[PDB]
Amino acid sequence: ERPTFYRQELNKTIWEVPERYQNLSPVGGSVCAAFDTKTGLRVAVKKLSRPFQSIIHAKRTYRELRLLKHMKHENVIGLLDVFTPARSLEEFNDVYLVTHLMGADLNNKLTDDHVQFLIYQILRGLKYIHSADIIHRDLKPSNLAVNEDCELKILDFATRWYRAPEIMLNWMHYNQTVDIWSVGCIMAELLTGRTLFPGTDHIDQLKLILRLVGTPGAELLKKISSESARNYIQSLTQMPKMNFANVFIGANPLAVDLLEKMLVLDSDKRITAAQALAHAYFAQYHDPDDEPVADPYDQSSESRDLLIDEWKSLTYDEVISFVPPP
Ligand SMILES: CCCCCCCCO[C@@H]1O[C@H](CO)[C@@H](O)[C@H](O)[C@H]1O
Repeated sequence: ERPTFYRQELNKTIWEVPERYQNLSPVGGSVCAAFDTKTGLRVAVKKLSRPFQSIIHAKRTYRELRLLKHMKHENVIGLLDVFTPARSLEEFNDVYLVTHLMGADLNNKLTDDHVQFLIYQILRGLKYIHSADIIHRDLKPSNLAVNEDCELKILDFATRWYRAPEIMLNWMHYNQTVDIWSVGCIMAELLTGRTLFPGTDHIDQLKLILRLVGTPGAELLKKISSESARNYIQSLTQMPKMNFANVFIGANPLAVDLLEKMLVLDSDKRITAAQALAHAYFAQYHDPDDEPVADPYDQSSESRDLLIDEWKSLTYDEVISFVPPP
């Protein structure tokens, strides 16, 4: 056991990886494309930079590695391998992560069947992520990778065009439907070929949002504990909710309807990922017996305040116990 490792120097640093990984080419922690000779796959190898430099780096390293090991779903980035050239904990300084080399992202105008398929897969991945009690919080085209056949994976990996309004108001307390807002913005752009809310700053962005969805109703105003937020919102010229048919001219009426259900100011009234999958817009793709869920991901490992060496040992344990996908 223990692969044989070989050394080389790429993009201003050294890389010790198993022989199975060949033809490393920087596309960049730093990243190289590689060919995995065992599986016949092209892969992304990430060498973490400075993984244990401080308590906070070490804790982040542990958290990222645990999260990637927990994610086991077709529409979510997964961990193909993790390794270290270290033979023991005492030698343990470097961590390398291996994932599917994804060809493109959604930043790289579509037919309706195609828009349907991409948003379907986003929602299928998001159902899974949300079922693990994880909120992504930064869904945007650059965090959505696609291959040849339009098969999509949500990436972990700034523009604020996809951000839910509550995040820009620094609400804290976020519901998982922050991500549904993002999906609505992404879907809108796939339909029209333009950014739905291209604000030049946070305030401009919120003016664009209000113009579409209209100013908060009394029902939402009842849920705002911030006195100054309330005072400001009341001072606004009441604007009505635009009719979405007139913004998304010619779009599939079912798409427009789903957009109306995602792009709601009140996060409590947004459709969930699981609900959205059953929307008639996705009739050709939806299968309730093939939209799997995750076990709850334990994030407590995260309110803890430990020593560097403790985070490092906990990370080492996670490297050693890794089992590659069968
Ligand atoms: C001027 C623009 C106002 C933005 C209004 C955002 C309302 C967001 O929705 C809210 O978000 C919270 C966090 O999940 C919840 O606690 C609330 O129940 C909900 O109303």
